Amino acid sequence: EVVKFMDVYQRSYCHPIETLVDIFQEYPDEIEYIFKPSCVPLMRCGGCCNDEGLECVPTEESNITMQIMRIKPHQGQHIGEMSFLQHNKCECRPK
Amino acid sequence: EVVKFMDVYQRSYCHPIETLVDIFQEYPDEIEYIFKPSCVPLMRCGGCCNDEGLECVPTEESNITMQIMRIKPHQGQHIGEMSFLQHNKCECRPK
Repeated sequence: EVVKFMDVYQRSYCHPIETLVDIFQEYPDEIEYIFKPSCVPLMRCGGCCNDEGLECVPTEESNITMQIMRIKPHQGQHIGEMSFLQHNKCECRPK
Repeated sequence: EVVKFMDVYQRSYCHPIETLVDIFQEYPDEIEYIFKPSCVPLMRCGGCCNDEGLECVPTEESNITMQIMRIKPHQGQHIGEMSFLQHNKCECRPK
């Protein structure tokens, strides 16, 4: 039941993890529409580095395409494809 | 390779997801120790709700105990057990 130190340490260290990301934060110019779902699951760098001076960031990226409902509030809605950036590799870098 | 609408929708909707959480956030009054790792993997509510005016919050929680390296700068460091809250169930609620 107690999680051992090296297990915690390896599981929390800087790496790509599935992250629920707000579409409007990825597409801030999309101001006249809302989306369903409003967030999407994306592999993104997360976790911590050995030193608080370091930052967990991507070194390899790729795209994925998802069907998202685009909604013009009270006017109409259409299911279309949208592309999102994912992170394939991360490392800890000075900030 | 296109993620289908109902797949994206079910995967992103409000639910417990592994989240890398800063220890100092969980223990904000801490002024003595720093921690390694500085973050821990915890099941936490995440994702989106049908109504954008709602937020994903826990309805059921439980503890997990992890071995953390507790460091007193210029004095020493000790592996000790620390507890963290995890979220077992979530629902969308008025923020």
